Amino acid sequence: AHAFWSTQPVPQTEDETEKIVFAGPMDEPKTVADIPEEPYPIASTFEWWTPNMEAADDIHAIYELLRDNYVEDDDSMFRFNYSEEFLQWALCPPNYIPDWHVAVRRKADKKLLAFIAGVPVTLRMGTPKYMKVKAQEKGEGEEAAKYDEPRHICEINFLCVHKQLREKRLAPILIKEATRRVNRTNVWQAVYTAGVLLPTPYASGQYFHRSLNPEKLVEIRFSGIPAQYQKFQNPMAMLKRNYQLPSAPKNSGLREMKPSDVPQVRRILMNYLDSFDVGPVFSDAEISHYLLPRDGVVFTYVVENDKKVTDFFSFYRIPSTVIGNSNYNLLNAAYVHYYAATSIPLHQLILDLLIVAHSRGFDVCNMVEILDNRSFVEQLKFGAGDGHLRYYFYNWAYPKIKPSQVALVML
Ligand SMILES: CCCCCCCCCCCCCC(=O)SCCNC(=O)CCNC(=O)[C@H](O)C(C)(C)COP(=O)(O)OP(=O)(O)OC[C@H]1O[C@@H](n2cnc3c(N)ncnc32)[C@H](O)[C@@H]1OP(=O)(O)O
Ligand SMILES: CN(CCC#N)c1nc(N(C)C2CCNCC2)nc2ccsc12
Ligand SMILES: CN(CCC#N)c1nc(N(C)C2CCNCC2)nc2ccsc12
Ligand SMILES: [Mg+2]
Repeated sequence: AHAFWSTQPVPQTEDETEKIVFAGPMDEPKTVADIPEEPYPIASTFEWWTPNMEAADDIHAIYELLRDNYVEDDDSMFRFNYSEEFLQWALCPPNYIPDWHVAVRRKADKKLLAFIAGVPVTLRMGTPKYMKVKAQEKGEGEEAAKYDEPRHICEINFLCVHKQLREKRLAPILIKEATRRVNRTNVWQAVYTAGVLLPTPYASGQYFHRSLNPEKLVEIRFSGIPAQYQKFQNPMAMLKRNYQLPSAPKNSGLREMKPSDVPQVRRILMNYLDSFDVGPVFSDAEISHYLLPRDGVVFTYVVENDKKVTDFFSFYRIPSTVIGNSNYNLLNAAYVHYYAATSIPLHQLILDLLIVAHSRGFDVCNMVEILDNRSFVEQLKFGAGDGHLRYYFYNWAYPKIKPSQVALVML
């Protein structure tokens, strides 16, 4: 059933995943010295290429591959259009490894054919709370705690093969080469997400969407109008009214995050993330990189009253090409990022996220049901979509957890 995934150190079935009781590695211990020093073999008409993702022109070359060949829906209505600025932000965080950015080009004329990218992340990925309780009940606490320390691993994203090269077994070669380059730096686990079901997720959540510009969403067929709206004289007017928002934020003291806020935002974020079974650990440098505002890319606001930062939220921008429509070229989506609330309820904090995103010309707000995202769905008028995000580890046995026990946002 899976000619490639059956050869890899991942759980092979749900059932297998149902026997997993402690976090830990799948494969035998290996050293850097055991890992091939030469690149994985590839056909003579192709070559490996390491783009420099801080150099405008190489970022542009990767941006065009993804614009034309990255994820699209099944009806081919929308395709992601991650911006050049977003790609530099996502793939060059503090201490990134340039060698983990891996491309294939056609050797004759250098046509870009494929990409995959890894970045470092410091992840809490030890045995989850409900399984540590089982371990206590059995006298097995030492084995359950073995891998509690946060681990320096690889986050994989942006796997893409050109549409003309589909179904030729190029993605397995990309994945093996990326695994070799990560292993040559003495890293042995990765985390990744996909919409598709592969062997075997440790967590799965539905996507949720909150309409900000419902007339455009309906025009482009992102949205339909629920059937009940047909009992009105003016279904579209009633839909627009339903999703109307304030024109300015409601929380006293909301403002954009600035560099001086980094230590307090780090403290309140890390205290909050600690409560989830799987979640990242960020240094000051990483808080600065992932949360300070960046035009067109990431938007972050703190609540400061009386000179103290008590809450914050962030969102990022991923546009999509609207493939078929004649009225619109782009869908402008805002995605819920990290947040923390200590002074107000989360619904009250996230309402201001929707207000700011709407004021800035976003069409929809998207999120997965990770973190405490379920706690504001109904009041803030999010609805579940048809999509899911499934969370996977490479070379890590892990019990199944609920998506509300995941605190890692994946771009
Ligand atoms: C320690 C360090 C470890 C580092 C590595 C950790 C692992 C990272 C793993 C990657 C995490 C990526 C996270 C993201 O970026 S998820 C986003 C993935 N990108 C897209 O969806 C963009 C549009 N599609 C494409 O570009 C191609 O269809 C891709 C490249 C997806 C497959 O190309 P193609 O369609 O031309 O097929 P093939 O003949 O070459 O290969 C077929 C094999 O590929 C398996 N396949 C299909 N889709 C995925 C998928 N999303 N993740 C993993 N495997 C996938 C499939 O089951 C089959 O294996 P098996 O069923 O036969 O066994
Ligand atoms: C590239 N974009 C646009 C993302 C946004 N905003 C996609 N949008 C949707 N949708 C907008 C769904 C939302 C729920 N209803 C059906 C369309 N589904 C998929 C599935 C694979 S990619 C993709
Ligand atoms: C249904 N999927 C998963 C597709 C894949 N892989 C979606 N993914 C994202 N993303 C931005 C993903 C893209 C892949 N990396 C993680 C985020 N946005 C939306 C918006 C509506 S549906 C949807
Ligand atoms: Mg292929």
